[PDB]
Amino acid sequence: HHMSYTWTGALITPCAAEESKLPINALSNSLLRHHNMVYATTSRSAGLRQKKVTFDRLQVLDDHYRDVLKEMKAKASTVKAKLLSVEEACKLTPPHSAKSKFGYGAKDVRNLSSKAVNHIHSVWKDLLEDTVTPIDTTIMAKNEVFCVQRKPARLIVFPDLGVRVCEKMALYDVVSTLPQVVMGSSYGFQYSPGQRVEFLVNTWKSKKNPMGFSYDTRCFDSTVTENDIRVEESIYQCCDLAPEARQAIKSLTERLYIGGPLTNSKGQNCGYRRCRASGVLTTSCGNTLTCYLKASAACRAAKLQDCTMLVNGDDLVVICESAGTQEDAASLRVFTEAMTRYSAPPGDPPQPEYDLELITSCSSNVSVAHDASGKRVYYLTRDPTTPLARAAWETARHTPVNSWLGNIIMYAPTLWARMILMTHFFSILLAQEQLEKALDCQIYGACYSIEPLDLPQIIERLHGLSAFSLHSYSPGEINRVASCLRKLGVPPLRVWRHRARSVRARLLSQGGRAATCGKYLFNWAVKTKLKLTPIPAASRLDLSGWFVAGYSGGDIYH
Ligand SMILES: C[C@@H]1C[C@H](C)CN(C(=O)c2cc(Br)ccc2NC(=O)CCC(=O)O)C1
Ligand code: NI
Repeated sequence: HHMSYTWTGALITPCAAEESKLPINALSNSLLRHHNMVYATTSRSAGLRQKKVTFDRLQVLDDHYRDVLKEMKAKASTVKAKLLSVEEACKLTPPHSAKSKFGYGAKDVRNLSSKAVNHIHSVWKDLLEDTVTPIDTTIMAKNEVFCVQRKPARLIVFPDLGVRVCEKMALYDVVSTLPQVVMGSSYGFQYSPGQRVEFLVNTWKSKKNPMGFSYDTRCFDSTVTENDIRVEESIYQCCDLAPEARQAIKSLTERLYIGGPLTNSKGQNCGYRRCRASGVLTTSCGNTLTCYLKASAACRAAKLQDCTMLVNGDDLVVICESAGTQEDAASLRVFTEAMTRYSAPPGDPPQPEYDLELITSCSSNVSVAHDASGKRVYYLTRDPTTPLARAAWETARHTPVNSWLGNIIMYAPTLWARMILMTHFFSILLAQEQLEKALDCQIYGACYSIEPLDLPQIIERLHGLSAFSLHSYSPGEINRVASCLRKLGVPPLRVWRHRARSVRARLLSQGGRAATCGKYLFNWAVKTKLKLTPIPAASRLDLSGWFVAGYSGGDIYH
């Protein structure tokens, strides 16, 4: 058997006390009344996830697969990648990333303390000298917030801190550089949300009769086989690399990436992994390469015409030429059969779509609004259910990752981000005078320390000034927002408009950066608008590294 996991029977254990029910404070009801709709996942449901992720994988590899791989390797050979120093690798480590089993923490790593740096050096030497001994990993249940309809906790699998820094030294430059070179415009993590909409729309516009579909692989990490993971290393090895980097990548593949022993928080042996570790540097890059490889081959197998893929890890969308409605449904059944043969069967079956705004990829869809001139403007949005469940949790609880800040960055142009999220959280931050306190959030899986007072500069830079003037959202978009609010017990959009006028007035009264936030962020709320001009600070905003690559699970801080 080629099983994704084997289990001893030891439980997946928490390392802290876990909350499942929505924490409520005095601010909760101003956002959300249906508190019972909102939950966090815990280790109590881990067993249910273990049944989902444990299965036998079969893989039949044909000539389309090897043809695509050979083309990918040829592009990969043009990549020259650098070895990071220990010091460079250390500054990429999140301030609150899990501490070592070996007497030092993430703060120690970032300060380049001699004890951390000495141990990292010893893990590095061990990797160069030993290419066989499985590396230990911890298995944990993630605590994640959702609206009902309950999901079981996702699992996270990660090596010790010293190993994680070693992954960066060996491979940070590779996973940041290689996928765009190999996949070109198909690599999703190179785009901002607006660069993504322009690619999707331009691609849709370059087909006589466009057809698109998203493809949902059931448990993508568990579908990743030893072959798949060895193929990724052969792709990494195509790069021009230093001899120490080649040996470290070989060693990390053999000892960590291919599989290893699973240990709970209590130190007990839980089992063994033979699939993708969800918490290593190469998770995002490995997943994107494996998904693009299999999908590219599956496109050729199905005889899909003029195929453009967009791939973000395990998230896949294809836009192609329609050969007619019946040949489309048929070609999708063959694409799906090919994918299955390659060990990537679907969860939901793929559906062909003939309207761009109806395809969901990366939990997002294109939509249309109008700028300050009446022009039709395409922008990225999503169903706000999960953004709003998480915002409710963050209303009453301090969390490591402020999802609301990251959702405002990613979805600033949206009706729901501007009306609810900006209104709610600027109002909370005004009341606490915490406007200039930097908060952690994540974009494409990497962690960023961000001042909420810098939001005007940031939004202009990523989305343009039009994000501050959009209006006349589509009916379907308005109805999905309004309907989500009713479900969660959120006050309707008229209440938020009334609240934003208050919040705006309050911000301008602070002067300076707060006034800029009031001026730019809430101009949609007043009838007598202000003159919104390019912000000098935005020009100078150092936004390098932001949408280059994906590092979900990769333990990255910028
Ligand atoms: C769909 C919302 C319903 C709410 C009651 C009012 N309303 C807004 O205040 C609004 C919010 C943002 Br953010 C941007 C524009 C808004 N107003 C409009 O789109 C009004 C119609 C228009 O200008 O075409 C729109
Ligand atoms: Ni061939």
